Amino acid sequence: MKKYTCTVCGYIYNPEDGDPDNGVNPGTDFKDIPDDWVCPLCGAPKDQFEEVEE
Ligand SMILES: [Fe+3]
Repeated sequence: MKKYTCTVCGYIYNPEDGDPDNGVNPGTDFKDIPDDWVCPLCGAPKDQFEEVEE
């Protein structure tokens, strides 16, 4: 699965790690994250992330 990075702060969403603290289980693909999720570190919306990977 692709990693994604927050373009506001550089946080990396890693799908193996997820963001469980905010309801995104480890193992969740970025496209499957609910679209009201925000970056755990700076609060930016999901739509300010972009792929690292492909
Ligand atoms: Fe961020």
